[PDB]
Amino acid sequence: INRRMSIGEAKARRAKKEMVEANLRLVISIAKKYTNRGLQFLDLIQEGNIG
DNA sequence: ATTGAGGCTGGTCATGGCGCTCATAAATCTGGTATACTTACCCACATTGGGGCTGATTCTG
Repeated sequence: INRRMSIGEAKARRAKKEMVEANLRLVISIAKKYTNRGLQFLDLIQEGNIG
């Protein structure tokens, strides 16, 4: 049971990582429009990645 | 140098606005979820150090 659920968790983590790497572009595109509101572009894109 | 009274040393009785403590409560402060589709920003000097030559002593075919 332990290693089966470990394999399942690893598969889920891989799929989620793939989704995040695919949608990084959308994150950047959304974060483009808040670059002049007292926050850095890198901070904005990191918050977008978290979201 | 005594004994007859005033001024002044001991404690009575609460008294009274102040401060710490309890409790109520609406305003203030935090966390949370939204499903038509949106995918790569915007000057002049002096000195030391790194990298590319430049021979110049060692070895070679």
